[PDB]
This record gives sequence, structure tokens and C-alpha cells, in this order.
Amino acid sequence: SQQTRVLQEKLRKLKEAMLCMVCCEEEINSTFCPCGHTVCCESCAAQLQSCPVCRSRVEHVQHVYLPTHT
Amino acid sequence: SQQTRVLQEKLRKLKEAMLCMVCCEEEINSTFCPCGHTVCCESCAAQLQSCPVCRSRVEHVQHVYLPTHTSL
Ligand SMILES: C[C@H]1COCCN1C(=O)Cn1ccc(C(F)(F)F)n1
Ligand SMILES: [Zn+2]
Ligand SMILES: [Zn+2]
Ligand SMILES: [Zn+2]
Ligand SMILES: [Zn+2]
Repeated sequence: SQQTRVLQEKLRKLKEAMLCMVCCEEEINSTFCPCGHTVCCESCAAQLQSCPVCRSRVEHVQHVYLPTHT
Repeated sequence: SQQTRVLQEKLRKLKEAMLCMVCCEEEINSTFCPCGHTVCCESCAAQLQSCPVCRSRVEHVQHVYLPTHTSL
């Protein structure tokens, strides 16, 4: 039904919000510290000197294990 | 259809995986450091001396800003 299409859309959008903002291909699993923006996979987070969201300096990257990880 | 009910269940499970494993009421927005388990809201994470997933001591809690975050 049309309701099935609406639910399919919500699921797709939520899953896309879990992907890296830089490569769009890998799951987010890294946090820029101390700002806390958690928007990248490990490979894209590795070379950023400043946070791509708020421009704060990245002192280090913390790896994150999320229950949503698939 | 039956597929509507199946998608409703997948959406419910995905939304529940984004809620605190301790209170089940607030969104996950905190990471236990250094282990990295990100399973609680800030209120539950502030009350734990050891990680509830791996039992490592919590040196500190890092707040996380996730693109999935929701709010009224
Ligand atoms: C990814 C796996 C295997 O590598 C190291 C240990 N791992 C985890 O801790 C995965 N994990 C279990 C529970 C969670 C949780 F934090 F998301 F709940 N992540
Ligand atoms: Zn990436
Ligand atoms: Zn930032
Ligand atoms: Zn909680
Ligand atoms: Zn842990």
C-alpha cells in the first residue's frame, strides 16, 4: 500500500543518516574530540585537522561502537 | 499488507537501537572513554563507574552529536 512506501522512505532516510558525511559509503564510527561531532568513518576522520561541522581543532579521534552498527 | 507490518517492526527495532540501554527512554548521546561503547543517555552515563557492555573503567564521558539526533 502507500503506507508501505512511506515506511520504506523513513527506514531509508534513517539508514542514510548513519553513513559518513565525507565518503557516503561507510558507517559513522568515529568522534572528533573535544567537540563531539560524530559524522565520519575511521578513514575520512583520520586526516581531518579541523572538524568539518564546527571548525574546532581535532585534538584526537575516539572510536565509537554503536548498537545500530550493521 | 503484511509487508507494512514487517517494515513497522524494522523501524521500531532501529529506533529502539538509538535509545539508552539503561533507562530505555532517552536518546544515546554519550560515549564511555577509552573503551568507546556508546550505549547511554548523558544522565545514565554520568552514574556509571564501569562500562555496562565491557566492564572497563570509565576514565570520562564524551558527548556525541549524531546526525540521527531527534527532538520536540
Ligand atoms: C565490533 C565488535 C568487534 O570488535 C571489537 C568489539 N566489538 C564490539 O564491542 C561491538 N559491540 C558490542 C556491543 C556494542 C554496542 F556498544 F554497540 F552496544 N558494540
Ligand atoms: Zn568516510
Ligand atoms: Zn565539531
Ligand atoms: Zn538513560
Ligand atoms: Zn565498554
